[PDB]
Amino acid sequence: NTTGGRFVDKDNRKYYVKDDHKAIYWHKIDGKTYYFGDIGEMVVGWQYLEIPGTGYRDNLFDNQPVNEIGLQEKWYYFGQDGALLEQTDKQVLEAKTSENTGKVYGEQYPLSAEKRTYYFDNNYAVKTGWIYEDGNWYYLNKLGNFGDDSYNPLPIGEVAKGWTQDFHVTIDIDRSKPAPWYYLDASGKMLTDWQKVNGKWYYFGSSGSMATGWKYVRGKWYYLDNKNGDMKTGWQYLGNKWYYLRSSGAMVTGWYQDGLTWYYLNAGNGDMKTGWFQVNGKWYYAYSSGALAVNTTVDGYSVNYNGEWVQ
Ligand SMILES: C[N+](C)(C)CCO
Ligand SMILES: C[N+](C)(C)CCO
Ligand SMILES: C[N+](C)(C)CCO
Ligand SMILES: C[N+](C)(C)CCO
Ligand SMILES: C[N+](C)(C)CCO
Ligand SMILES: C[N+](C)(C)CCO
Repeated sequence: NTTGGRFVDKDNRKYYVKDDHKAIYWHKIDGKTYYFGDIGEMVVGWQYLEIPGTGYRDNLFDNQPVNEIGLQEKWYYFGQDGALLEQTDKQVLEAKTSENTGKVYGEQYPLSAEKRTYYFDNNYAVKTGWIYEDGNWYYLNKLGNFGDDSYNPLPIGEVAKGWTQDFHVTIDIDRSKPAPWYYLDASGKMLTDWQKVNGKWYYFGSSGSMATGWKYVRGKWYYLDNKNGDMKTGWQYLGNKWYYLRSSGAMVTGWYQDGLTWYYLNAGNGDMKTGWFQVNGKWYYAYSSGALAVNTTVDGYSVNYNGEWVQ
């Protein structure tokens, strides 16, 4: 807690001077918190700053050495008086834009008439990640917009919409950890179970993560694209074996007739069978294409209209 000082207005800026030295970075002054930057100019409004509390950026004055430290940056909101908004739940505030962030006391900037509901963590920074609100899950952006060299932290903390990947993020993305896919609706609601997006079907389960590969959902087997997740139908060559999935996407087992041709999908895994196989005591022969032989001979041996072997 900083004491023995005084706020001073000068040069269309504001400072906190004690013993004739300017205050810098974070300071607790009389039950309130302020951030005076690198040269002492008090900040107002939306600010993207290193997290306070470590002491490496706290209770410092312009006459002391500033230490090298690797601290994560986060969004904070200060009032027009310079006092930090110590909110830990939610609050409606002016939207974060390209022209109301990083301003100092004295600097006049347009007030965004657009107001948004921002959420805060227990340390007064804008919350990121998942949040539950009225029986639904929303995702607040963990990362800004990336570029070849450009990074815009402005979207951090905003309600995500559409296809969104959830990364493990501290200061940078952790590419060693998984990053599932989610879809937030036109109001940010996380989608669950089966959903049709852009004409194709996707399964999000009960947790919301997009499914990939084979998935057993309510007694049926489905195949979601191994990478893009969209549901497959019809004949599919997966794992060097053949499978037929209905228009509903449900895998087919047993006998199936495509037009006039008969195929047999193995009972267990539904893989198409070839060559000689036996169903309920009787024998059948299926060509390389999986098509069943009917009313013909196979190596001299005869099969009737049902494909059954007739001694
Ligand atoms: C992703 N949710 C927040 C919906 C559940 C935690 O896995
Ligand atoms: C649906 N995904 C976003 C997972 C892939 C399409 O780009
Ligand atoms: C399971 N789906 C919703 C994808 C199809 C139902 O016919
Ligand atoms: C996932 N299936 C069971 C459908 C095939 C693998 O055995
Ligand atoms: C079973 N195949 C997919 C090989 C042919 C039927 O279209
Ligand atoms: C074996 N088939 C399915 C082709 C006919 C049974 O009656």
